[PDB]
Amino acid sequence: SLLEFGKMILEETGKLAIPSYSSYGCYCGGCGSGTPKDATDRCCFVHCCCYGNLPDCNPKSDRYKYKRVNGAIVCEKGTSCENRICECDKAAAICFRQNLNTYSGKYMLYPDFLCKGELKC
Repeated sequence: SLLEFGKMILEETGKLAIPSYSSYGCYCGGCGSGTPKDATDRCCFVHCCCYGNLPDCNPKSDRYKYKRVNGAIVCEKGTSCENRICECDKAAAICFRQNLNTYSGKYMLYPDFLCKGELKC
């Protein structure tokens, strides 16, 4: 669920999802189109695509279980959808962490009209 995803993000980056990633670039929190602005925005694009591979799952509301094996994120066994949603979220959280060094405030609250493009999953 997006509540867990938010908690996973906070644990990984030290940043609150809802400021930091809910209105970043063209794909973070409310994604539609254009070319990802930077690495962090690309993490969100791939994340939107990952959810897209799961048409009959409900990522925003289905809760999965995960544990931290001192540092590592380990998705615990649930339904097929829960397992796959968890892997999508885990990847996004790791991607965010790997690209914290280029996170840029100038991309927060990025205007829709500047998202011009076509990028297929």
